[PDB]
Amino acid sequence: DISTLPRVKVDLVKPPFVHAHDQVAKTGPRVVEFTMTIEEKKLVIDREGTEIHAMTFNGSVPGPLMVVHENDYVELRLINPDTNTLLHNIDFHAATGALGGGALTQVNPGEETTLRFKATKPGVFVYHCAPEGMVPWHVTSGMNGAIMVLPRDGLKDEKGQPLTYDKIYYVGEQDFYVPKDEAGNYKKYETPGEAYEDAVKAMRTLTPTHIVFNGAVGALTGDHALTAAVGERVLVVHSQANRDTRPHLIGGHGDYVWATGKFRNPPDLDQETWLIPGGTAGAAFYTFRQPGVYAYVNHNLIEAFELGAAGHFKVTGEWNDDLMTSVVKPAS
Amino acid sequence: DISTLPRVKVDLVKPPFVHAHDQVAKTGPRVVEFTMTIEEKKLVIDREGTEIHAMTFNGSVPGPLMVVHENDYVELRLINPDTNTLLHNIDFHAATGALGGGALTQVNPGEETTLRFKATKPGVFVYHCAPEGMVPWHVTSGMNGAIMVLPRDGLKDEKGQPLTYDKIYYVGEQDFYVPKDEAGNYKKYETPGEAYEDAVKAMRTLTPTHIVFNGAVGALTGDHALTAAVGERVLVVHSQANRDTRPHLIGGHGDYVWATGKFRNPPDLDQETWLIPGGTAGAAFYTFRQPGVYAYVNHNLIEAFELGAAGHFKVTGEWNDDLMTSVVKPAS
Amino acid sequence: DISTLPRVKVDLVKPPFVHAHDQVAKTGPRVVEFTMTIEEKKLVIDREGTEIHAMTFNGSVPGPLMVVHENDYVELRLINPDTNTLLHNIDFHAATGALGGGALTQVNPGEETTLRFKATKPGVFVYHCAPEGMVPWHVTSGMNGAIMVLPRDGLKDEKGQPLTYDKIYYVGEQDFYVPKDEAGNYKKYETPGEAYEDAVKAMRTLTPTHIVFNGAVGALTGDHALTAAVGERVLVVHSQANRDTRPHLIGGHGDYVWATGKFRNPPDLDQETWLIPGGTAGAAFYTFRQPGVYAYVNHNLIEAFELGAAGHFKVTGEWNDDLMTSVVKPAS
Ligand SMILES: O=N[O-]
Ligand SMILES: O=N[O-]
Ligand SMILES: O=N[O-]
Ligand SMILES: O=N[O-]
Ligand SMILES: O=N[O-]
Ligand SMILES: O=N[O-]
Ligand SMILES: O=N[O-]
Ligand SMILES: O=N[O-]
Ligand SMILES: O=N[O-]
Ligand SMILES: O=N[O-]
Ligand SMILES: O=N[O-]
Ligand SMILES: O=N[O-]
Ligand SMILES: O=N[O-]
Ligand SMILES: O=N[O-]
Ligand SMILES: O=N[O-]
Ligand SMILES: [Cu+2]
Ligand SMILES: [Cu+2]
Ligand SMILES: [Cu+2]
Ligand SMILES: [Cu+2]
Ligand SMILES: [Cu+2]
Ligand SMILES: [Cu+2]
Repeated sequence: DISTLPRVKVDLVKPPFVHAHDQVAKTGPRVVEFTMTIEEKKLVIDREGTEIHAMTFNGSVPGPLMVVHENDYVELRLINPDTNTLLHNIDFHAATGALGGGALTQVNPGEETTLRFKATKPGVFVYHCAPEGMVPWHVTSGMNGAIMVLPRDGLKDEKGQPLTYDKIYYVGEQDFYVPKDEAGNYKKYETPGEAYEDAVKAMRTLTPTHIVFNGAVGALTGDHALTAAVGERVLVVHSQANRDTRPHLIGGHGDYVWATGKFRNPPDLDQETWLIPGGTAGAAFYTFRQPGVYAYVNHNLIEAFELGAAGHFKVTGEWNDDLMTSVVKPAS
Repeated sequence: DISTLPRVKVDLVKPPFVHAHDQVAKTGPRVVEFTMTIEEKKLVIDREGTEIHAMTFNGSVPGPLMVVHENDYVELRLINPDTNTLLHNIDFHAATGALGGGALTQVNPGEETTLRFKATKPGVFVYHCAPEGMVPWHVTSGMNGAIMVLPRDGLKDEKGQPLTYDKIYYVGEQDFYVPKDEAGNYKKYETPGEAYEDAVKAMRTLTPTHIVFNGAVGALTGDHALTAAVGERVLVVHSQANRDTRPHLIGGHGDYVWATGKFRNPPDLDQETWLIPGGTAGAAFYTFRQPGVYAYVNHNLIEAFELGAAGHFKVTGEWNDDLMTSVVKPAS
Repeated sequence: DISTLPRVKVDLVKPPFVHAHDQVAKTGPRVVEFTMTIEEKKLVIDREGTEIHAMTFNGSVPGPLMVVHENDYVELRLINPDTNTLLHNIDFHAATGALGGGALTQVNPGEETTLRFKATKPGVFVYHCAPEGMVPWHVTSGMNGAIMVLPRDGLKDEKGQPLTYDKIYYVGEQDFYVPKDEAGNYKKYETPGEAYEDAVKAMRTLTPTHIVFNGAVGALTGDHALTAAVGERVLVVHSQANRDTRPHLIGGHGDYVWATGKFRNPPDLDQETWLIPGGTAGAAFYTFRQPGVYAYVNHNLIEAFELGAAGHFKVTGEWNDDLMTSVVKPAS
């Protein structure tokens, strides 16, 4: 009887940050209430000023990370305001039935809907838009995110002992297929609808024009670099709704990795690079041991350094010469 | 001494169906006899009427699934009738030695051969044609299938308890590279031999023109949708002989997945999406919990919804509102 | 106190061979000293005589495999002689901090540097060049290799029992992106610097022109085929610094596979084909059971047989008819 369960309302935050939550559940099962508003907006995705018509959940690419516990109910109010132009919906890979909820959430502009589902399996999972006949166009326009379903007793290592993270970040990786004219210049449209047949032809090449973290080339750099301190335990959730990716922390490792994101499985240890298949979310746990700048990339290095799939951590603290040292600095 | 072993003759059925077999072996080791006839035929692969010259085992793409138990002998009579034009052979990834049998099975039109091999390792494995100098052309013309080698005591979960399936389907996923003229229209040839140098150039782009389940866009839909009932336990075997794939059941999960198909390993649990590397067969076990239409796709959504890698399940039974429900239907 | 530790100097050998080492450590922790010299050279990569300007560690593509034990220190003297034209450095995925050492090893021509790092995690790992702003160009010009960090008590199976290899080979797989003119012919340049903007445009297609083992089409064939004997236990280390690969031994299996290369994890058993994500090294252990020629390929068969990712083993010994036999040889 759901009506006897506590209801909690959560306000979502913008990626790469994650809304406040408890790792080990401090209550019994709850109905966890989220609201998301769909926003179609123009987005500048690179340093050259290339613009697309992005389709978003809550104004960001990716959509925000939702965090619940195993056997909570998720109740999502989904709003499509009348300033949008397209029909949208939502499919949760965490959920069971009705095309992940996609069959029950089709909202024209000016409509809203409320879906509830039980979070029966622990893990990180992708959610994304999936309207009949226009699935890849919506997804590769940025209409995807993830949800983390924590076990009620939090995360465990390969021997079943607790793993507690100090910080958590969400990296959404987006493949874009910007249409190009004959000479290779990117095209521009006034509405999303205008772009449709060009977008399909661009997708059909299977060759993205941009691959980015958090919606743009250089989004996780400079003043927007991820931060940590030496000795901190950091969980990085990474999703790709459409295309394989192979994350790698330059200068570090994935101490404990759930590459396909499902926490009833033991983690893989000591990973250099791991594969997150398209349509999956994964999670990697690392404890920082050295200060400095680290780069977090897709380790297809062309995708990283030419197409944009690279961000930075800035880590503060004490240098440990036992782990690495320059014996003779570069010299003639 | 093989001559003292029982011999059983099996008649194969067309994918996605699988020939009758026992999960737990009810006899000791046997010689299991199969016959396959090679058929080169014209195949229409999409709704536009694009035709290729397909090269098949037993008239289908994929070839039929063969099922034996660990430490059975497989004896295959392979027939290349004189109505075909090409030399063919067979390589079993389940087998040991002679290029998986490819070195011993080279048959010109008008020839036949009988190979025997011992099935020493449990798992699902790919088989495919592999003639010297023309390997990828034969494979990507549809000349591949799979064989399942069950452990003698059937399948086990991660804790070694029995997993029994009620139904089993075989999904063969095929990447085609149809040659194109200057403007982008698909070419047509009278014989397979005519297409050869154009086929190579098309393969070299590494970009398929079509990716399909069971030989055509829409083959596993409509009256050809896969069926199940709520409460049924379904094993889906999925092979890709040449290119990576990332299957996903929309609205469900892979409860127990052997993504690289080898049953001495524990399954991965609770998968949303899994990676089957090209040249591999994998297997996923799911118990249906909700009725309705489900889509089974490659979760590169362009490959699924534009290039054709999508099929349907139709599941009958009772709706469970506790798992999912529409709280407020779409409305203004 | 490092100054009290034994120092051992190792001379590296050319791939696919590996320098002499002990599987089970016969001493305590040591400082293991390696020297590598950077060589920029012209390389002929295919049977047509296509030439590139390769950037190498120690004159080979890949760079040599380095072998140490867990909790050894690696001290690398890296030399960039004044006959080279570019700035280079080295990033070890085995190491912790400073961008894997890349931040501390930037050497102009005429310079050298000595880096030391502690090998804290057991596994095979990629190393590669990674100069600021030119990372993928250096890597896809062949400037990568691997390092194996053995556990102090050698390798273990899934039940923790010793696995001892009789032989070890290193296969480095290289994706090249040779620029092409309008008609599709490969271009030629006098210096590496000349090629730069054409190289970027070629990389951006995400479509390699060649994928090769040990630096050239056909490098691991003929008199350069890998050898073994029936009954021998062979470890094959396989690295790909930039792009996914799916190795497969035609006629055999991966008995024990660490597909992502990290030895604290149990191996996957009985693999037909496995996925090594780009930016990773993996390792596969096989015991040969049949004599003959075997092909070791990337099982995207186009990448193998058209683009060049294929080599051979030649195995000597006795044929076992129980495992495979031709019952009726090909005949009318
Ligand atoms: O500004 N809407 O794409
Ligand atoms: O956007 N209508 O609630
Ligand atoms: O699905 N492409 O990695
Ligand atoms: O191929 N996926 O980056
Ligand atoms: O999907 N297990 O990480
Ligand atoms: O009809 N034979 O391709
Ligand atoms: O096709 N000859 O048996
Ligand atoms: O081998 N291509 O996924
Ligand atoms: O890249 N394989 O779909
Ligand atoms: O290959 N083991 O699923
Ligand atoms: O010959 N140096 O590229
Ligand atoms: O190349 N200078 O040591
Ligand atoms: O990163 N390409 O497999
Ligand atoms: O897609 N990697 O071969
Ligand atoms: O990464 N473990 O094979
Ligand atoms: Cu949408
Ligand atoms: Cu999906
Ligand atoms: Cu054939
Ligand atoms: Cu094969
Ligand atoms: Cu370099
Ligand atoms: Cu790297």
